[PDB]
Amino acid sequence: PTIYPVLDWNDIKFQDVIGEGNFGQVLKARIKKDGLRMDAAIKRMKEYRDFAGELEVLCKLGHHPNIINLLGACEHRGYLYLAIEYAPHGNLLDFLRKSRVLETDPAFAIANSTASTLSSQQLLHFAADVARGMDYLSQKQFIHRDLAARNILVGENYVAKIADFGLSRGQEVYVKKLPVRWMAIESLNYSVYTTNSDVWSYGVLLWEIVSLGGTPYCGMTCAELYEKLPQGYRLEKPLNCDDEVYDLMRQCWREKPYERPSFAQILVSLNRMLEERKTYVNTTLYEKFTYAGIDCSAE
Repeated sequence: PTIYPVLDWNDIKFQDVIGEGNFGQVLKARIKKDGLRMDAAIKRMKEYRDFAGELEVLCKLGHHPNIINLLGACEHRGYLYLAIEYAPHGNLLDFLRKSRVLETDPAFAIANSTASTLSSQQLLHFAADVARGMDYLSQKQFIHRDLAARNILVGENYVAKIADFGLSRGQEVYVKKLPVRWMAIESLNYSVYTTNSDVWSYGVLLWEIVSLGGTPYCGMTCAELYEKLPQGYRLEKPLNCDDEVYDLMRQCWREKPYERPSFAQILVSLNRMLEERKTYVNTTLYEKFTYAGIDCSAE
């Protein structure tokens, strides 16, 4: 199990400690690649198996613009220093919340009649980016298990990249025991995960993008969700969301796993909306605009 290229320890310069989705805490650094010094992040992995397992999965990732790519690795004093892409703009949840200009800078907001520094086109492109990345991953048998805005990074040129550390690979995976608010009914009931359940999570993630980082089911407790979701209860349509975007969300939450669209179909739907001049996710103030709640007591 070897991840290339092989990086030389003395070419690595550590600059800070940061978080990067499911990679957890990583070292912001500068490495040498193809003769050039570049930004990167480094995930330190203790080799002392549980290690060999997550390394075999990481080697099956391959490359894709919408995932966090592996840049190389360096073995040093018993630990594997895995270099990965650095995301200059942090995670998507934080990015979405920092765009609520009506709260961060109301003057600019009023002056520009806007509720966000992000346009409807940009928000849908984020959704498209994740769907494109998940199509790539699921096609290769990957099962994410924790798909949500917090696990999506906004990288170079604002391209959304899926955090891909510790993923599963296969037809289905059972994980005993939690991101209850993103979990599909079958996961809540039997702790099983499939690409079909990843699609349910994607629906909630799309809901996060549309609501500009709002907390899913803000107000309801985890206990309430286990009870109501199986009865047919579903997240409500954000007030700035077009009917077509919400219906896409609803398709992702159908009770029958096999009836949910595939990530490829989701991307087709997203691209059709992006091609038209019509606004699908409103960010214009007009005469009234409401920011979705953020219950930090659930985070």
